[PDB]
Amino acid sequence: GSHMGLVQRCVIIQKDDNGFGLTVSGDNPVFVQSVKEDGAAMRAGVQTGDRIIKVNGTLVTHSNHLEVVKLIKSGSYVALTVQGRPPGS
Repeated sequence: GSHMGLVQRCVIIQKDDNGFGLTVSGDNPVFVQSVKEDGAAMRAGVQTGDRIIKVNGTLVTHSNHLEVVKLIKSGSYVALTVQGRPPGS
């Protein structure tokens, strides 16, 4: 098939008075570069440099960070299906 681990973990992010702390960057694809340490991101179970599969059951196409940001900000609570395999000792 595709990918190696092929493992995905569901992590719903909750918007606060300040907003989503974690930040993502990627033209075509979508991966989280920074995460809110000890914040909404840390509580949601987000990892730095994680791959984004879909947002709220909606695939992300086209190259436009604004669209992703708008899509994520579209609502306070938005699901973010990411992909990543923890260390291996």
